[PDB]
Amino acid sequence: GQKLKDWHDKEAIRRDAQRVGNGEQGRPYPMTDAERVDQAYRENGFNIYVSDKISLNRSLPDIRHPNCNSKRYLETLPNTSIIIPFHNEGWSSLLRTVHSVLNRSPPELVAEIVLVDDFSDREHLKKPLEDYMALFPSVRILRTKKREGLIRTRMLGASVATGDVITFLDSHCEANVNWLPPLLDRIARNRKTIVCPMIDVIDHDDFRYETQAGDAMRGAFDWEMYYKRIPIPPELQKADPSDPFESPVMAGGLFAVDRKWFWELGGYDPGLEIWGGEQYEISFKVWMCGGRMEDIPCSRVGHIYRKYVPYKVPAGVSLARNLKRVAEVWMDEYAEYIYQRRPEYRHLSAGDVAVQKKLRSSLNCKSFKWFMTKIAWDLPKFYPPVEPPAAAWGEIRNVGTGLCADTKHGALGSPLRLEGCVRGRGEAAWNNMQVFTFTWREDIRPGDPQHTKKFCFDAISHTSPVTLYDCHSMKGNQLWKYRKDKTLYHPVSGSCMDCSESDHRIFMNTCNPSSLTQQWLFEHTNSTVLEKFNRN
Ligand SMILES: *[C@@H]1O[C@H](CO)[C@@H](O[C@@H]2O[C@H](CO)[C@@H](O)[C@H](O)[C@H]2NC(C)=O)[C@H](O)[C@H]1NC(C)=O
Ligand SMILES: O=c1ccn([C@@H]2O[C@H](COP(=O)(O)OP(=O)(O)O)[C@@H](O)[C@H]2O)c(=O)[nH]1
Ligand SMILES: CC(=O)N[C@@H]1[C@@H](O)[C@@H](O)[C@@H](CO)O[C@H]1O
Ligand SMILES: *[C@@H]1O[C@H](CO)[C@@H](O)[C@H](O)[C@H]1NC(C)=O
Ligand SMILES: *[C@@H]1O[C@H](CO)[C@@H](O)[C@H](O)[C@H]1NC(C)=O
Ligand SMILES: [Mn+2]
Repeated sequence: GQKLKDWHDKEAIRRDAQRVGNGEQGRPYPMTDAERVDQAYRENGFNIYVSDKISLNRSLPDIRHPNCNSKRYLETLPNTSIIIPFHNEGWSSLLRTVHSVLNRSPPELVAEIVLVDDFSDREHLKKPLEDYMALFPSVRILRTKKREGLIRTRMLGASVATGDVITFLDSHCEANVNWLPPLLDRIARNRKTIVCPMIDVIDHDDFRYETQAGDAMRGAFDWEMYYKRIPIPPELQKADPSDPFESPVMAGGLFAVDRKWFWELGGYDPGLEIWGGEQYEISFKVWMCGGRMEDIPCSRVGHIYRKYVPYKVPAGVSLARNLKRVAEVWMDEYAEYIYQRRPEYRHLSAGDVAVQKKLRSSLNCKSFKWFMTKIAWDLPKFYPPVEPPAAAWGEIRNVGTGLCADTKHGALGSPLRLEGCVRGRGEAAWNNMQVFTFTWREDIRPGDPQHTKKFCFDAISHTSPVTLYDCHSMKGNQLWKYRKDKTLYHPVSGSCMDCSESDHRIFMNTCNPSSLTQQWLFEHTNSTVLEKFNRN
């Protein structure tokens, strides 16, 4: 008995496609001064004024892969308990999340929808929410007795679920067309596989719906434990780009997992606080202890990434203590790589992690070395546990004008001006930043090679100036080369770096070896590194 089935509710797709109105089809909302106010963000970190003006049943673009519409899945699948943790979430944003589930999910595959109130103090989340959800049979509200935080809140929900697999979602998401079956099917085939849908963006301003940059990518992180996304290496890339693909680390709130398998792993470290950490612990657990983690390209859910965090966090809580707890129990020797960047994580009491450590042994999991080597082998490529030395660092002095490269500390995107060399002898009042580093990544960022900033030398046109745009280990507009001719050749622009003898900014122009306004000289260097990525 393994009969397939097409779960595409076509009629729906049609009626949703013929829907009209603001925000419809995922388009940006017609902003007006009335919605641009600073008070429209104060409660959620995202524009609640706009959300209120958008339909709780709005329609979304089907930005799936062309193949996804043609897939079919097991006629019979295990039911799921969709669990949603919330804390002072906005009325319209939360309602929309649920509607999207009640309308885009096959009722039969939905055992129950449990909203879990994490001690919210907002009035609309009390009686009104109750009366509103009462009209919806499958929906159920379960509150906590005190502020637990997202981890414990998700645990409470998971401890009451009755469905075959547990699905977690944030309280400000919008599931797209036919998302649930592809997550359930995959688990029906492999009970120990955790599945994560493609997480799309919902603009915290105009609410347009759209895929994140680079779309389908692999999860990972830097050594300060900030979640990161990196390209799927070619050797791992699947034949059919719409098929499930392994991922090292999950994003965090959007994922499904078999209920038994979940608890078999011990769920989350109850010691984790309000936010952050549970995504790494759960991620290392599935892998190191026999399971697997996969992204289902055919399954997409929108999520509103906050502009800032509104809720308050209890005193005596630190993201650090969480990470440290995870670092001790699963990362082994690699934890030391976290401390080298953040020393305070050494003499920082990570509470009692004895119980968890005991869970790790009772599971017979592999070492963290195994994880990094077989599952996350590409992460060290962009985030090496130890970074290669730099090529050149210090002050960039232009031979032509004799002046030094400077920056009025305009990290938002200010041009790369040119001022008189300070050398650290100048008055620290003229906001002078004449220190730079040609990092191993082949990019140029401000600051000492030990304390660089996440801003790189970004240059578009082979004539445009040079700005400081957010970096990214993707040799493009931030790819530079320092040649024997003392120039900063920009291959992606075919031009070189040139300044103005009329005391202005710096701009791109035709390369000219025998010149001066394009000849620069760093203070310190390591030819051994320069001699590297200089050849084709
Ligand atoms: C928006 O969504 C709500 C809830 O999903 C829709 O109301 C439900 O409609 C279904 C359709 O058969 C009924 O089974 C439910 O009983 C309805 N719920 C309630 C409590 O009335 C609502 O009709 C949708 N509105 C739009 C714009 O289509
Ligand atoms: O103390 C908290 C903080 C957050 N949340 C909820 O947990 C989910 C994930 O948190 P959040 O969205 O703030 O994290 P983010 O996606 O921004 O990283 C959301 O549904 C929140 O409402 C919670 O229940 N308790
Ligand atoms: C969109 C998404 O997955 N957000 C998650 C959030 O829900 C939470 O799990 C956090 C760790 O506390 O990590 C984030 O990446
Ligand atoms: C399906 O969902 C129901 C309702 O939560 C649950 O009782 C049952 O154990 C699940 N599994 C079956 C029998 O399909
Ligand atoms: C780059 O120069 C540094 C000196 O600062 C040296 O330690 C390093 O070995 C050189 N690059 C390599 C790894 O060959
Ligand atoms: Mn969220």
